[PDB]
Amino acid sequence: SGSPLAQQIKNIHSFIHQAKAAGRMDEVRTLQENLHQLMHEYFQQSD
Amino acid sequence: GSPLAQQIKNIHSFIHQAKAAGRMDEVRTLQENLHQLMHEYFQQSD
Ligand SMILES: [Zn+2]
Ligand SMILES: [Zn+2]
Repeated sequence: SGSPLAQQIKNIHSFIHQAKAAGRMDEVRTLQENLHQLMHEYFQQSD
Repeated sequence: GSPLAQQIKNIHSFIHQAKAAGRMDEVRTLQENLHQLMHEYFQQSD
């Protein structure tokens, strides 16, 4: 089954590029933190 | 479990190993590689 967390990562990564494309660099830097946090949890071990 | 996903997972593991060993320059380099590879992997491409 698809991870909703993986989709959340894809979405925030896309959002970061979209925000950058509008010059919203302060929002970008906060979203980068969120992206890194979501990846940190996604790449933890289940077992 | 795909090869490019596993690669990112493993870099992430190595980041935490390097942090636990206080290797700041190693961490910085690994983070750079992780972010580059993340970009390519998680972008939804044509
Ligand atoms: Zn982490
Ligand atoms: Zn990117």
